[PDB]
Amino acid sequence: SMSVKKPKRDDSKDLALCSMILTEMETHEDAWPFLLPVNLKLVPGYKKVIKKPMDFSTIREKLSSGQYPNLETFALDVRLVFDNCETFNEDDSDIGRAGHNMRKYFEKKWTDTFK
Repeated sequence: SMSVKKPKRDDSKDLALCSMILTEMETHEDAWPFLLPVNLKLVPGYKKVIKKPMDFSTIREKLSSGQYPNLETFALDVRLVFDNCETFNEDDSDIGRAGHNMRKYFEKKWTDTFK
């Protein structure tokens, strides 16, 4: 509360470490459904159904331009990518399985880096 603060957790490396995690996700062989925004002109249903589209290129641009206020807002956008994928794709599709694999991969890097 006012003039009463918990000790300062060092966040000075967070930007660099989120960038490293994002590089690792970008270079994973199963990243291909997630590298670019879904083409809203060419994929029926996507625009209406997926209220907040997100992809790795869009996170990379946000990261590079100071649009994440903290590491939690970064993780929210990453998870959004996989949440959208599960909303639109059957679990037993190539894209559906890619999304499960990538979410697993991300959550381990996240825990190992920050928890």
